[PDB]
Amino acid sequence: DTHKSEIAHRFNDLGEENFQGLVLIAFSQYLQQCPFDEHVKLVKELTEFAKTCVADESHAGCDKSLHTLFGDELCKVATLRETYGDMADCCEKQEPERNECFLKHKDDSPDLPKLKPEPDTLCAEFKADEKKFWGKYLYEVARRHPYFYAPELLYYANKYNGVFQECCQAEDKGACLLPKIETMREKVLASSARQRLRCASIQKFGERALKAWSVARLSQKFPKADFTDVTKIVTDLTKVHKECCHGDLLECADDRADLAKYICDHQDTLSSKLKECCDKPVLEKSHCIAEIDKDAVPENLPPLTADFAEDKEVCKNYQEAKDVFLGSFLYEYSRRHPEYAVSVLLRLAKEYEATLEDCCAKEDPHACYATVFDKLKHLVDEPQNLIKKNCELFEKHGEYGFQNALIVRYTRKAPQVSTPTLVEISRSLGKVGTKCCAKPESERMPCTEDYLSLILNRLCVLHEKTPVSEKVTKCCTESLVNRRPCFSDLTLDETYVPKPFDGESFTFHADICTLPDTEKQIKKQTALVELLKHKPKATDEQLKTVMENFVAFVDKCCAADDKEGCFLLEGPKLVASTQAALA
Ligand SMILES: O=C(O)c1cc(I)cc(I)c1O
Ligand SMILES: O=C(O)c1cc(I)cc(I)c1O
Ligand SMILES: O=C(O)c1cc(I)cc(I)c1O
Ligand SMILES: O=C(O)c1cc(I)cc(I)c1O
Ligand SMILES: O=C(O)c1cc(I)cc(I)c1O
Ligand SMILES: O=C(O)c1cc(I)cc(I)c1O
Repeated sequence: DTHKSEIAHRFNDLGEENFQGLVLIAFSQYLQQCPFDEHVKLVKELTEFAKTCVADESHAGCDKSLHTLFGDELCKVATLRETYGDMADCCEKQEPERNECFLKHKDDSPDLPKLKPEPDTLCAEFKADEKKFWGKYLYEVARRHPYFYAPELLYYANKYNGVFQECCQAEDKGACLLPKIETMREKVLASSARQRLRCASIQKFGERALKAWSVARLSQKFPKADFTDVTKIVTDLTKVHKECCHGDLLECADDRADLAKYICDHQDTLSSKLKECCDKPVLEKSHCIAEIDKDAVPENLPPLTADFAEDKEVCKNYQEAKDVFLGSFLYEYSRRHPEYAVSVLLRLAKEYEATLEDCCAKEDPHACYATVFDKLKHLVDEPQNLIKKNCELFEKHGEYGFQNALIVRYTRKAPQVSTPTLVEISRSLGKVGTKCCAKPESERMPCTEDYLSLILNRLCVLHEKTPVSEKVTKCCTESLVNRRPCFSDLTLDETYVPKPFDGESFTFHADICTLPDTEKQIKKQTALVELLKHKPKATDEQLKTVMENFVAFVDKCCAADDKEGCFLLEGPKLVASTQAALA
């Protein structure tokens, strides 16, 4: 829904508080390096102009696009050419391409401090100015995660203030805040990863890909809903996601608020779980609906074969209404199977598609696809088998050893990838074992597939920035729903030529001794990646042996009276024993 004067329309619809937040988020994601108070000045300016348009729409500029108003306001700043050399040229053009320049200049790995929460500090800041405190959270998160879902960011910022309203009056503040903050952080990072993937899917694969994921996903949430209604909500949600992924943040939030009201209006025909969401204020209500659990499979549904294998008009429908037919298949399969990962359901519908494209060209099509459902079942078996093998490994070795196995796997599959990225990604992938291996059957397939999709998407995002591996290129571009199976099926990349051991290639030193154990591990895991890059054909055993000798070497030297001496002296011995082990 567009008005002639969009600034007024969205300020009217959103209220000042949320309008300002979204403006601040917008400024923070387009210009991730600029100071807080710079953006804050621009937000206040925009709010005033918003007000004048609400009072009088005929007044000059009020009919401007929001892109125009936002971008002009960003291009107030005199020199940030120094900060954005590649993007200082953005202010040199206009809509719609000035916006597209901003968009392409978002940094997925900004050079920004992992900020340590400091309780006394943050509590003081809360007291001085809690509005500034809320805004600061928006700016710090939005600048680090420039595709963060803007209306959920407001939700999290209200929750963050909530933690401080509670905790900063307690006798012990650290003990109060900290566990709430680490808990919230994990949810925030999860949200950031989900939205990064939604935007990546829109960007690389078209909104149709997101549309498909959401038909499957919503059919599991709202299985008693009819297909008309699931389609109407997916259309609306897809528009919201596309808005937020394109920086149309005020539209994004206004449209998500309307959808929330639509869903709560129809709660009786969607899910009984919505009762818990539907009396909440707007951001909370949207959050709660977005997080809703899967509903019970409705009773007495027909066999799938009726509409998709028996009916004489199968090939007719595929032909004359392809996307509605395949959407229908996704809804009907999804509503019958909440224990299916959404990615598995999308793979079933892809193979069903391929089966008709093949069969509907035959003299007797039904003879050809009669058994399609019988055949689909391997798409369920394959992941269940992979889950069972990998949780066994996790169970026998724990998270660290599991991350080590994964480092070994991914360095073999993509040895061209930067050592920090192989380590970051491998570590992330290993956490699926803690997250998911102890879940029951109802939930273990969705937990693993969802979580692995998020992490492989991070890899794809990093790989797109500087392409190095032909195989990773393949798995990241071939097909979104086959991404995970693609990465799982990559083998050791023999195209890669190791660069030899020069002698003393990677050297541990005394500064390692004083690091927190997490950091010590990462140093060892980096050592491991580097070993594999020199000896890309090393066996599992040889890698186990060298890693044990690494662990022994650091433990021993960090215990020495003279630590650096130990390193310098015992270094060569380790090099020699290693060389003789890798022969
Ligand atoms: O930081 C402030 O002082 C501030 C003030 C206002 I008024 C609105 C937002 I968002 C802010 O961040
Ligand atoms: O994103 C963070 O790193 C983060 C940092 C702090 I301090 C508090 C919360 I909640 C966070 O999510
Ligand atoms: O992802 C959302 O933001 C979302 C928002 C609403 I409102 C409803 C559903 I289902 C969602 O998935
Ligand atoms: O490594 C995999 O290929 C893998 C795939 C699936 I699906 C589940 C788990 I746990 C895994 O470890
Ligand atoms: O502990 C493991 O399960 C493990 C497995 C492999 I494969 C390689 C290394 I180094 C390991 O530490
Ligand atoms: O929640 C989503 O809408 C979502 C969308 C895609 I595309 C992939 C994953 I994992 C998701 O969780």
